[PDB]
Amino acid sequence: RPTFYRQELNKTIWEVPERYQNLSPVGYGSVCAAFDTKTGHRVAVKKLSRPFQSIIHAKRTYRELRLLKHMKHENVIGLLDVFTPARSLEEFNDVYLVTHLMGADLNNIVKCQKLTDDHVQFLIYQILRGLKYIHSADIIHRDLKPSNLAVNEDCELKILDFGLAHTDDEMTGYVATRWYRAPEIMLNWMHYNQTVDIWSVGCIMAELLTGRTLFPGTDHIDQLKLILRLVGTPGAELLKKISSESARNYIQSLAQMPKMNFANVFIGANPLAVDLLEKMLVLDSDKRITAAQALAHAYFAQYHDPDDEPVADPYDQSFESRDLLIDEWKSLTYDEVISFVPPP
Ligand SMILES: COC(=O)[C@@H](C)c1cc(OC)ccn1
Ligand SMILES: [Cl-]
Ligand SMILES: [Cl-]
Ligand SMILES: [Cl-]
Ligand SMILES: [Cl-]
Ligand SMILES: [Cl-]
Ligand SMILES: [Mg+2]
Repeated sequence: RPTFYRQELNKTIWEVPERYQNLSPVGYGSVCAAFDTKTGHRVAVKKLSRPFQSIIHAKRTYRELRLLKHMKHENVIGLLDVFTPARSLEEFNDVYLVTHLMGADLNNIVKCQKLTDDHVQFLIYQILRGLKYIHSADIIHRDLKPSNLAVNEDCELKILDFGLAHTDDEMTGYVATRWYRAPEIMLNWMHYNQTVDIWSVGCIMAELLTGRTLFPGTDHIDQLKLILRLVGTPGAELLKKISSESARNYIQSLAQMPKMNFANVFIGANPLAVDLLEKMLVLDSDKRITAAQALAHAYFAQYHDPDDEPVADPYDQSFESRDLLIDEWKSLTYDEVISFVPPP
């Protein structure tokens, strides 16, 4: 066990190992920037807020720790360390998570840069490379958007901030929290799956090509109208897959519209980029291109290497259907803190 030291920083007590120095507040938890003397990295240290206050919160704490401990890929955020100052389960209360300190996100470049087609190729390639890995473990990210993508000076990218299961108020009105969501999840049409993440990638790629949000709806219904104008209204085949009779009735109340010509929407774009967008932005999720298929599309010919696009170790999510008491979720979390082994 390392030696810990205590300090109060902005109304919060932080008790951390001596290896972490020069803690400075930066913003579910409070976060400090620090220098990690063991690795030489600048890190983000997050102290979880009330991690075990309810059954729901305790299970969410376990879910987050399990997911971060599993992710080991160049294009996905990983876990550098996890610690508690507690010496036993009896006194266990606080959980701290340590990751690489990230600088700019894809907003801090999409708004502030001139991107060549080569830049778009490399950024989208890296998102899809990380997504192939994520999806191979049967994980769905659910919240892909520019603020959840970290990018450095060399245009290298990492996916972060996995969806841990966003509120009703957060999805309401003219908000970026909804502009990247697939229509079947935005309107609760059907049980969703990993194909929702590919819709999000299409929305991101379009914005890198044009500099503008693809579907900036003022509310759920306005956003659906923008979507259907581009991709067309559904046919009977997709309508059969929508579970709610009212939702089907609402859709059938709209006048039918054909899919638009994407070359006349994304004026001047690389024809191979236009082709890939038509394969991602498909209303019926069953018919969208997958991450593994998209990596082999000709748009990425200069970056695709099928011997350097790895998959994940199997990920057991059976805990998600398990019913446990607060202290049982807490004990499982404690076991995962104690068993952590750092990366090389
Ligand atoms: C059974 O199939 C349908 O009802 C399809 C042809 C349909 C889709 C609509 O999307 C606006 C509106 C009206 N009718
Ligand atoms: Cl230490
Ligand atoms: Cl990382
Ligand atoms: Cl503690
Ligand atoms: Cl965003
Ligand atoms: Cl009509
Ligand atoms: Mg975020």
